[PDB]
Amino acid sequence: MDYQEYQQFLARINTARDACVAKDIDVDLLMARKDYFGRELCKSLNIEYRNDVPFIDIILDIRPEVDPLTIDAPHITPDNYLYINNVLYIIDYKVSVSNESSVITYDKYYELTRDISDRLSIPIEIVIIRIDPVSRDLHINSDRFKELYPTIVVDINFNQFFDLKQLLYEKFGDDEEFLLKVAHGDFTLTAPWC
Repeated sequence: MDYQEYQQFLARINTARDACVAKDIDVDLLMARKDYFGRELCKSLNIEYRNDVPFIDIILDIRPEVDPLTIDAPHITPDNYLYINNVLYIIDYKVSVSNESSVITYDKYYELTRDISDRLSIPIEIVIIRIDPVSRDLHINSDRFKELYPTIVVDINFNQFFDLKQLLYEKFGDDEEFLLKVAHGDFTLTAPWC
């Protein structure tokens, strides 16, 4: 965390009169909780910090001798990557308390990446790192990634984030439109006109 980000978030919550701004604060807080997790985990993973790096850039980095025009561009935007022993991990970061999104993202990545994996004839994998905000547990599905990194410890906390989220939710607790917005994703749709 940081003092300046705390100050600007507090000011944004106080400024909020509508529900669109409240939903924007909610989603930007949640992405901040994701960026902080990714930053700290990378700090502790001995790896470079990436953030939604394009897949074509990953292919260019691992093997720059290939033509970057014959390569198809998949819709995937991998969060981080890692190449070792002609083995490629598509690193992701999730702060979800359930595997409900984790498995969805893993299956989407598999579907979108197996074709390119087989056209280059090189072993690539997908790694999902799920952390519970309430308890800092690390969940990894990739067996080989677990073998690669069996000893990782994290020293983070989610007290500032929890407090700010609750302060926003108690400021807008009585609002119906805000609750209807936060019940779903970032594409906000107001109550029906009929």
